Amino acid sequence: HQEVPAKFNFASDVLDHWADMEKAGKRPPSPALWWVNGKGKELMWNFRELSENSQQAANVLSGACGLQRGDRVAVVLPRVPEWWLVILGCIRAGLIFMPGTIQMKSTDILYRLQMSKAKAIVAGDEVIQEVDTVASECPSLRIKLLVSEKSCDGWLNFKKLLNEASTTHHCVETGSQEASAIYFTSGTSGLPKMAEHSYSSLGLKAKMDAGWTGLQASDIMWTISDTGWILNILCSLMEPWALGACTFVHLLPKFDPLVILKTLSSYPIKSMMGAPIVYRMLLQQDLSSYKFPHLQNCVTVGESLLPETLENWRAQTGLDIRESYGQTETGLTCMVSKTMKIKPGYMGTAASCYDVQIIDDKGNVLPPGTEGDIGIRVKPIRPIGIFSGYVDNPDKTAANIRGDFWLLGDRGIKDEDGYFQFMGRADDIINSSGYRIGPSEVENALMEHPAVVETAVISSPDPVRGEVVKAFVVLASQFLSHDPEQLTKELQQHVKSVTAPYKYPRKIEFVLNLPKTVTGKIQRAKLRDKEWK
Ligand SMILES: CC(C)Cc1ccc([C@H](C)C(=O)O)cc1
Repeated sequence: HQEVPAKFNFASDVLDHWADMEKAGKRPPSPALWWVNGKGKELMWNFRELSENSQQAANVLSGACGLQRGDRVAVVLPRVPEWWLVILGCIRAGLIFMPGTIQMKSTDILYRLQMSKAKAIVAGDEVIQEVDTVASECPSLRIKLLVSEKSCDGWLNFKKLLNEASTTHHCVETGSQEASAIYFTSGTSGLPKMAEHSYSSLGLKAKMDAGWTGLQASDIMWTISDTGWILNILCSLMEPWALGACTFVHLLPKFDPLVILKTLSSYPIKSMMGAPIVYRMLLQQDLSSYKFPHLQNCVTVGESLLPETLENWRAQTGLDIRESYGQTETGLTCMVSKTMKIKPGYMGTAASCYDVQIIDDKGNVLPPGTEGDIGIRVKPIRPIGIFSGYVDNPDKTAANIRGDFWLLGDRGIKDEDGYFQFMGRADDIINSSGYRIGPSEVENALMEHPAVVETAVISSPDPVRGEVVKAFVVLASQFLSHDPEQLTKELQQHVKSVTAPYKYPRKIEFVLNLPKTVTGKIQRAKLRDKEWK
């Protein structure tokens, strides 16, 4: 059981507080969301406007579209203000939001809509055609909202409908444990499962963690995230808005480091968060021309921060990078908070709620200096912030609980001051550049190509990028004498076309055999260890 209030809602209990402060004069109109596209277009909302505009959103969803409390809404949008508006709208109307990346292809979308039985989808120009290819095969799908300068035949015009909606919406009295969002998350085999989070697991947690990033009421944070990542909800949205701070969003259509750098230099961003890869790319640029004295807090998550990266960032910029850790299922688990001593190679100590420990094969807590499995105590009291379980899959929610602990699937060592040292995934999940990729997803993709009679996909160290997807392939006999550079390029594009590109094998190595079990199952462990020295 849990020690929460009966009811909770981030929109009413947190965001509307900051709005009411402005309305009542107790605070000046303070910036809440500052958006830019990099082509001279910018837009900005104070908290009051954000409230009003997001009520319009909830009216559009529950009014004009008649979506009902508990209905599941897929959201597939680029970095545009409407995403933040749609998410707030869902929270207000009691609608379950299910973000996914705009990189998604049509099969990805079919899987997700069918498994979730989504009643609606909010999408942008990038994925309209892909949705439309498979939409008819999704019986539950009743509402298609498009966010776009163009109108389209079969899709409701979201922007038009928002302008017509009323700026008053009565927030649903949502329960603490009531489903708020479903994030699809990759597994060690098979296809993505549905991680369910409550109104309190996200919102209340985020309110209790408010400030962990060093951010403060009158500052600006720039989280750099794919809108389909849980990072975007916890860091880009809830963290700053729990504090009354401003959140910065750049469209960043092309993930260009020079663009990131100009933006840091040109705008008064005080805190920035982003996956390690971002900092590594920025260090390859000319930091001395593009300076940013205003920047105080740099945080990082979704990958192991290398001591080399940390050290250089210090050298070049005079700032520390503070590492943080977690997963879709647990949210912010560990971190180096602002006032903590930094220890290179360590990701910090337990987040406030959580009692985190290295546990053994039986489920018992281990001493410092001993490698084991990183876990969070969840019995008898599940702490605020833990998710509600995998949807329709109590079995697989259970398979991750050992004794009184939720297992994260990560190995680690804890030091004398309680700092965790990440020691690798215990299973086959791969972590590239902030994305979390299941191998069966990439393997299936390859297997649709006729040159691939057999394949096995693992993680692999790149000395520039970090952890990158590698594919071992077994070529059909009738492909052996091909140019391996071109074949590889071909195979890569094949993946880029059939599922989201972020999971495309950045390395491919051809072989005649693949090690297996004496039962037939492929030995990815054996291939990973050889790869990682
Ligand atoms: C605080 C938050 C960013 C924790 C966190 C860290 C990593 C992940 C990965 C990318 C996943 O998708 O499982 C999710 C959430």
